[PDB]
Order: sequence, then structure tokens, then C-alpha cells
Amino acid sequence: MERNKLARQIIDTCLEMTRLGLNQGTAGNVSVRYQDGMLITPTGIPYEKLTESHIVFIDGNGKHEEGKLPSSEWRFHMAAYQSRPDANAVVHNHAVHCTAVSILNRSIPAIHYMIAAAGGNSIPCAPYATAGTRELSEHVALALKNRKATLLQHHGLIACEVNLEKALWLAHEVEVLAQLYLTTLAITDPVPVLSDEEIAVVLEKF
Amino acid sequence: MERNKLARQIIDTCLEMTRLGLNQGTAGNVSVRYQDGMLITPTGIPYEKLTESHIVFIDGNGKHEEGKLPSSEWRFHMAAYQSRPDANAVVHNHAVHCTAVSILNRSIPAIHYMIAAAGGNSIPCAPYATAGTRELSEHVALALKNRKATLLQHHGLIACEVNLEKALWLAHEVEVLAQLYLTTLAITDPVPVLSDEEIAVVLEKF
Amino acid sequence: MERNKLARQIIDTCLEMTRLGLNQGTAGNVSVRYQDGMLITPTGIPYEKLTESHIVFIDGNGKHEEGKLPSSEWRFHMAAYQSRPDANAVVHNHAVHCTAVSILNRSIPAIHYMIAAAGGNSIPCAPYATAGTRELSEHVALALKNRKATLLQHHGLIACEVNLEKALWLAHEVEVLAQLYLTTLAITDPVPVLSDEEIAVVLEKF
Amino acid sequence: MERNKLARQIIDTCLEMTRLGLNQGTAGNVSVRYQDGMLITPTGIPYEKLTESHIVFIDGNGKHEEGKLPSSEWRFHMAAYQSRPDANAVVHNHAVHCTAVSILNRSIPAIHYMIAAAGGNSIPCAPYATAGTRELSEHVALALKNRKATLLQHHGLIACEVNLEKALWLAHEVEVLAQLYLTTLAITDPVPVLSDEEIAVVLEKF
Ligand SMILES: [Zn+2]
Ligand SMILES: [Zn+2]
Ligand SMILES: [Zn+2]
Ligand SMILES: [Zn+2]
Repeated sequence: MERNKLARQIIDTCLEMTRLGLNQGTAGNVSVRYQDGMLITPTGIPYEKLTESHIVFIDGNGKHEEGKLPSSEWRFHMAAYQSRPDANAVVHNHAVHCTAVSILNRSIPAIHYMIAAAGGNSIPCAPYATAGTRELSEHVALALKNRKATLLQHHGLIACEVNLEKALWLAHEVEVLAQLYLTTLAITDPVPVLSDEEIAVVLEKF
Repeated sequence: MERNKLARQIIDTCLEMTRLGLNQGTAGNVSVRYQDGMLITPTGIPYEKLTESHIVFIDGNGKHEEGKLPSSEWRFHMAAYQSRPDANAVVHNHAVHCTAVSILNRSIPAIHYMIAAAGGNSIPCAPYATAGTRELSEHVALALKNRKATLLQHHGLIACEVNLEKALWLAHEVEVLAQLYLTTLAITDPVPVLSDEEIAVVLEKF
Repeated sequence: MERNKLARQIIDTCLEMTRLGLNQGTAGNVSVRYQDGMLITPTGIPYEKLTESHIVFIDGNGKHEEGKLPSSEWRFHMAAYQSRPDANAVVHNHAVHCTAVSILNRSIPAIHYMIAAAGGNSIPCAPYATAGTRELSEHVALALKNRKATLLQHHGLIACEVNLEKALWLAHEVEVLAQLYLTTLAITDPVPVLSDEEIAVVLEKF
Repeated sequence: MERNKLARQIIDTCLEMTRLGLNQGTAGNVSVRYQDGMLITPTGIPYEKLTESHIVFIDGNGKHEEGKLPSSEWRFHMAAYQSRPDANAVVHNHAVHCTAVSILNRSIPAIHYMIAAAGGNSIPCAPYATAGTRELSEHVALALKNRKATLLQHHGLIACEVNLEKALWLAHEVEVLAQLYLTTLAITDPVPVLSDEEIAVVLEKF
């Protein structure tokens, strides 16, 4: 749990995310809870040139290390950490199916039992606000109150979990659920879903 | 036909299945008929860390080896083995197109002559029941009576065959048929199919 | 232009075709014109285990070498060679988009100027006939009279050209055109096409 | 900034573009501003056999080096360079989603805040004209007046930027936006977009 071990894993999550097909338009950013703030990916540097020393520390006050530029989307990473104390890692991306559902401004309903992985019977969609603003941060903090992942309208996805492995896994799972919802929505609307009682049993079970 | 040769092939089937794009949401599980029960993948361990010694033996009574946790979906692997005596290997996954057809709760009709690979003129869709229950197991055992593969509503796919090679091959084939059905269903409904007599000739031919 | 150089290239075309995503359901077969008949891939052996000595020779009379089983789809490879004297190589596959258009039993119209690569202003779709029969062979020979590639209803694609490189390239191009047609057909029907005069200029130009 | 360093990067952009899935039907071509004209990929040679010495120089008058055949699509590369003085690199391809939007003859509207990367609130679609003609060149030069990327009806995409890295990145981004637009258009028409004022804030911000 040294700084450089946490920097290496951030980078491996960047690479793994690209290999899985979630980082298209070379748009993601990844962070971990650390000391009084977080370690996050820098802005501008392509994932493949990233080295341990590129990773930036941002404290609880929002001040970042000297001579390093944190991701341009860092504020809602900080908002996730303060809204969900149990979150230790955050994955953000512009994965295509998720972003496509976020353009319809729809929530993803319980079309598969794996929806319970993010905490309830849906995957919310928070309202649009200009990227990088205080207003975007508030909507994300309210959406993550009772869910571990949220879509952001006209934008993409945020997923948070106890470690980087699980956070990437969740992010990927939401992209599968997003693709299943768009695939069936083109055939029939609305899409058949499992009932709230059925989702309650699955939740107990997990 | 030693235990470790069967453990190696299970693992290679996991890897091959991931490479083919069927194991998204890192959800599949694979088993083989062995002695009085089966060898199956364990729960929790990511496919890439899997070693021969991770594979779990579950006997005819449903008791598993000490200190090892079998997949959480093991019961319907045991149900497949008792419903189809000729089955020696089982592949389960949550492949996207198959799962998308299973959310519409539709059977896949004879839209391509390769539908005959699973035994008849369709790929059934068994009714939803909570994952891991006795009730899910019964529906799978009834669906596999006269078919080698079945969709599971709101869930995914199960495919069984005489060996791991053929079972993976079948599972993959059903994912192609699922994608062909969803692609054409978005254009026209219903989709044109081959007649029962035409399917009967193909069956004789195979 | 030795037998084993032609066997090596067939195999490399199998591999390249799989890498491109055209050989799903491990269904393709490839042949080259040779002596009085052709060299073709064998039936049963998975592409990755294929060695030079697996390749089968079939003469002008349809007799194959002793102890080797040619692809189960060899007859329409022989039909292509007799219908188009200029063809030296044949690629057959069950590529998804192409097969999906072939289930709608539609021709692909001039939605892109690259349609001219197969000879005219369309990609025909020959009528279904049981795989491996004389009747399937006749429909393919009539469809290839004035086109270098054809869809086969409820089945897949056949493409022929002067060498293996160009034949694979053509096969791949038709799969792109098939995907473009299905993608736009789900939005609007009919799809806008280029006029016959415009296609005539492109043809002169190529 | 030697000739061979610019030739190496063109080639790496070809390869990277293929790896990303934008060069299907082996149709792209890439160029860089150089001396009084440009260096561009040659016609006929498959990307993978390309060596530094294959790259062709075309001067300001449109004369190319002796014994080398420039891409068959070179004229609109020259048109981009004269229409946008700030452009140092050009990427052209027939990427599927982009080409599919270009067959509907539609512009891509502001469905995502990343639309601002090409300069405004849309991605235009220039009218069809036979490939390789003076008329195609004029339409591309008018479309690129106030945008860094344009679709070409019934054809594909052109993207230009200050260097090869950014030009490929832009080209890829437009393919993501194209896929998001076609995915949502199949569900609802019209697709919800961000307002012109909202796009103006994003532009200031970038
Ligand atoms: Zn973002
Ligand atoms: Zn399952
Ligand atoms: Zn076939
Ligand atoms: Zn072009």
C-alpha cells in the first residue's frame, strides 16, 4: 500500500480498460483513495506513455502536486469519495453503450439479475451539467448516494467500489447491461424487466 | 483422462471463451463429467489466475471437496448431467446476444440451417427462476431433454456436448444465431425461417 | 506455384479470415484452382491444427485424394470454377452481416461506391437449396455469371477472384457493405443508393 | 523532421488505425504537410508491406515522384491542405459507422459534448461526387472551412489536425460519435441534443 504500488495499478486499470473496449476516444480517468485525498491519472498524456511518476496526488482541499496536471475531470472523483465513504477506487469512461443510454436520458431498469451489482434495481442517469463544474459534481454525489455506478447524461459513466479490480469489473458490467438494454429497446419498448420482489431476493442472495 | 488433464482443458476453455467474446462480465463457468460427479470452475477467482488445483470436484450427492468453493451456479451443471446422460461437458455464460434474446423471452427459430446443431428446429428459452435454486435446475433439465443448448430467461446460455471442444463450439454457434436473429428482428418481424421439412433433411444430413 | 506453397496460402487465408472476424461458428472453407481441379480445406479439422498435408486435391471429375475428406461444402467451389474461368481462388464463409442480409433474402444495392468491386451495382442473393446438393451448385453458378461474389439465402457468402489475397479482400469488403446496409435499413427503408449512371462512371474508373 | 521520420509515422498511423478498427476494406490513406506539398501513402500496397521508401512526395503543383503511385484519393488531401493552412496531417478512411451516417446523408448533431473537438456543434456531411474528381475536392474544401472533420456522402470520413497523433485521435472520436448517433437514432428520432449555448460554453472551455 505504497504510493508506487497504487500508481502501478491505476495504470494497469487504464490498459485493461482499453483492452476491454471501454476507453474509446481515449477518454477515461481512474483514481484511488489515498491519505487525505486521492491519486488520479494526469491530463494530456496518452495511456501507453504513462509511468508511475505521472500519477498526481490531490489533497482533501483540492490542491494538486506541483508541476503535474490532474485529469480535467478530477472534481467528480473527489465528489464520489465524499459521498460514499466506503469507495476506495473510481473508474470514469465514455464507453459507447453506456453513453448511448445516457443520451436518451434513461435509467437502466432490471432487465437482468446482475443489475443488483450496483446496489438496487436500476442504474440511474444523472442530469447534464458542463464537464468540470461544481454543478456536475453535485448531481453525481446525489446519484451515488444509493448506487455504486451512475450514467451521466450526454457524457458517460462513473463506477466506484472497494478496490480497482472490482470497480473496473463493475464498469464493464454496466456496459454489458447498457448494450443489452439498447439491443432489446430497438425491438420492443418497453423492455420486460424482473419485479421488485425478484430483485429483493437477488439482493439478499448476493 | 487424468484429473489434471481435465483441469487444464477446463481452464483453456475459460480462456478461449473469453478470447471469443462470450465471457463478458466475467460470468461463465465450465464443467466436465468425472467419476461420480463433475469437475467445475471455482467461484470468485478471476479466469486468468486459475491453476489446475483451483478446479473443484463435486460428487453425485452434491458434496464438494473441502476448502474449495465451486461456482455459485453449480446446481444446473449437475442438472444437465442427470438430464442428458450423453453429455460429458457443460459451458455456461452470459454472452450478450443470447442474453438479449433471453430478455425478450423468445425461442430462436430456424433462421439458418446451423440451428440443427443443437438437435431440432429451435433453441428454447427456459423460464426465469432465481439463480442457484432447485426451481432453475428443473426448468433447465426439462429444456435440455431434446436440445443440447438452451437460453435461460433474463440470464444467459447453457450448452452441453460430448467434450469441451464441441461444447464451446456449440455455445459460440448459438451466440452467432442469437446475433443473426436480433439483427434481422430489428428490420422485420417475423423473421423468415426454413420449413420443418427443410430442417428434417438437414438433420438427416448431419 | 508448387502444391505446398498453395497449401500454405490457403491456411494463411483461413487464419487471416478468422482474425478479421469472418470465420465465426468455425464455418469457412477456402480453395484454389490447381491442375485439373482444385486444392481445398478438409472437413472436421479446426483451422489452427491445419498443416500443409491436410489440404485435399479434388480433380475435374470430383474424385478426391485417398484417405482425405474435403470440406463438406466442396461442390459449389467446383461450380464457381466452371462458371467463372477467370477465378483462381474461392472464399466461403458464414460471416454474420452477410448471412443476416441473406436471411432477409435481399440483394445489396449500390449504397456505397465500393459495390463496384464485385462487378456491377449490386451483390445478389441466390435462393436457398440444401447445403451440399446439385441444386445449390446451380444457383451459385447462375449468380456468379456476372458478379464475383454472392450471398446464399439462409446460409452465408461466396467470393471469387484471381488470387487468395484479392478473394479474401473482396469477401471482407462485402461484409462491410452488408453491415452498412443492415445499419441504415434499421433507420430508414429504403436506403438511399447511387444511380446506375453514377455506378457506370465508377466501373469505368476502376 | 526528416523525411524518413515523417514516413515512419505515416506507417505507424496506418497500423494504429487498422488496430483501432477504422481501416476496414483496407481503404484508408494518410498524409502529412511537407516542403511545398505532402508525403502520402501509395496506392496498391497493403498496409503491412509498407516501408519508409514506399511513401510518395507530391508537390504544390500536383506532380508526384517518379516511379511511385500516390493513393488514388490524393487530390482531396491536397484540397484539405489549401483550405486549412493550420492543418499538418490528414487521415482518410471508410470507417463503418461514419460511412453509415454518410449514406443517410446526415450531419452529426451535438449529441455529446465531445462534438466540439471538430470545431463547432456538428460534423457536416459533404455531397457525393465521384471519387478522385475536382468536384469532390471542392465540396471537401468548403466543408472543412469551419470544421476539422467531415463525412463524405456514400463514402467515408476525412479528418485533419496539427499532427498525426491528433488527426487519428479526432478520426476515431468521430467514429465513436457516429456509432452513438446511429445507436440512438434506431430507438428515437430525433435524438436529443445539447443546445447551442451549452456547446458555446464547452468551446470556450476547450
Ligand atoms: Zn468524462
Ligand atoms: Zn449465469
Ligand atoms: Zn456454408
Ligand atoms: Zn475514400
